[PDB]
Amino acid sequence: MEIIRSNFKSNLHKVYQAIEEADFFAIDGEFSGISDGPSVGFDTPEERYQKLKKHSMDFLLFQFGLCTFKYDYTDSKYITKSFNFYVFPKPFNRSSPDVKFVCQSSSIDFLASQGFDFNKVFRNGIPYLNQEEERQLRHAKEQEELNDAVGFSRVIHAIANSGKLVIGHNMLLDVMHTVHQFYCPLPADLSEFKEMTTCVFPRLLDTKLMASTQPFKDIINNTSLAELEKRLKETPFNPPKVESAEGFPSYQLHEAGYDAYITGLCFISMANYLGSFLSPPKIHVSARSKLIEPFFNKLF
Amino acid sequence: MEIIRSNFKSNLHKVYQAIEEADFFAIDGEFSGISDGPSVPEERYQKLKKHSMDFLLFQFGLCTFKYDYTDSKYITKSFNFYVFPKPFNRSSPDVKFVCQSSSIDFLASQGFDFNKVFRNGIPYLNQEEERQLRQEELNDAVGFSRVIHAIANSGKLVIGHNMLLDVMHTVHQFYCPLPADLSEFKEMTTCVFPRLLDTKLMASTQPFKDIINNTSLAELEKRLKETPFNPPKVESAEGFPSYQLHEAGYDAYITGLCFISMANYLGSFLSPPKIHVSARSKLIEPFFNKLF
Repeated sequence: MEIIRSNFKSNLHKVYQAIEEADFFAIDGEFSGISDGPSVGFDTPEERYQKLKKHSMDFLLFQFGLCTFKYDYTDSKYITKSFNFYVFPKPFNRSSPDVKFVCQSSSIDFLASQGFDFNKVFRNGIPYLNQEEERQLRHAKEQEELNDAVGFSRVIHAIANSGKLVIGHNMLLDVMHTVHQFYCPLPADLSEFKEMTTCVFPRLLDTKLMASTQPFKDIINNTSLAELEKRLKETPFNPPKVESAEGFPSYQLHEAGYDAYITGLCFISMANYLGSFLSPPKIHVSARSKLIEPFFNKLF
Repeated sequence: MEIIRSNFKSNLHKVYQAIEEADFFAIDGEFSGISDGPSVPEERYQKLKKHSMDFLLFQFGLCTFKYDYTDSKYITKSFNFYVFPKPFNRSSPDVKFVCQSSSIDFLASQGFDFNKVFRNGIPYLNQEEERQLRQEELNDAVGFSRVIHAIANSGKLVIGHNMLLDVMHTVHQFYCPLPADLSEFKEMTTCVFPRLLDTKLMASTQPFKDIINNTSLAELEKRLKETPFNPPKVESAEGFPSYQLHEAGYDAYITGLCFISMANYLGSFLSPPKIHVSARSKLIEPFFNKLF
């Protein structure tokens, strides 16, 4: 589903429900760009975080893709619902903060070649407020515009509170943008950034990292999402039986929702392959299984 | 006319001719923002260069005015050019620009189509990139700068309203990046725009200062309809669109109409009085090349 501003309020209950029925979700986002200077080295994990927070966190995440996966046991298949949410920090009043973001020509050019509609962002973007901004901005329609101003952050709240596993692929920037924009502006120290992430994403998993770890490291040559999905269709892996839910669309031009979906199919093949190190070997391994626990909360 | 990348090369002869047959032009730009940090001393140049030049000028409105002596009326042609710095390759510079949320929101509420910029923008190259890059594929890279060069080589008067930022963005993006000294910025300005005139500055200078109370563009053109001013007789060119939502080409048009009412009012200080004053008259010389 393409979810914009005029659209957001009525589709929100479908999203909550998708989140609730799900075993896990995958996410992905498009940004207005990646780096303001260097191609981004002799840097500790904390110096890299500070270099990323300076040169990458001024760019905007303006398309959030969400794909929801639910296993049907009496059919042996996953059922998917995917969403594309277009977001823009439209200021509420002349009192609200006025965001300056950075746009990167090559990235805009890339998004355009994938058929991106910049009007869904710059005209129809869903507004949002972070934690402080919401509390700080505090008759029937007057209380409506107020609770509608938190906007897309409502969706981030539901994910965080679900507790359920959240999958991404090479998701550091995805996660930094998300917390920075919807929860709270990024702190100076990596230590406390790790504390915030835990409040927005208590269970994280990065398919690129998973694919870069044993026993996957010895089989997988390329961990790019495109090549990873291609590789996970052949032996010793098995493509999963997946189907979109009744009434929902289904799947190619790069785009958040699609990537979130492909990321999800990747995690599923990789997880199912772990079943083969059991006796007897399982063909199906849940997202809650203990085989998957050593891959959680990495992307250190 | 709405001119985008797919459409630029074929419409480029209508543009040249309109520039060549004109008496003067009016311009206006839309930017990705304006603020940076500050709000809402001679060296405003250094501030603006620090706080406003990272934003992008992505719609250039051009209005062409030709005087018809056999009718005593100006004839107009408006053009809206959407431009975007599409890199020539992953070896040439990758422009980062700043977008201002409130500015994007404002432009959205005026019906602005962002796909005209971020999908269909006309590319461009400044002085350095054009020379350093040394076939038709390359003369399409220069893109919109061809228009800027034609305006410059015409010698004719270029009008704007409160145009400092317009002219800075124009020089920056299409001629050469902004220099250190304001003096050398003026030298560059003289290459892009030999004759300049700012209707806001004109309206803030006697004898207009004693009469004009509000120099914002909408207020100015409204006051210039009533005495002692007289609205100028103006028409659109055979087969061209004509004139409402704030938008580069529209404001450029309104900017031209303001100049024309002010220029003519100056005609009233001659004996006998003239009801039409040319853009070349010495009556206007004292207002040229001033925009602070």
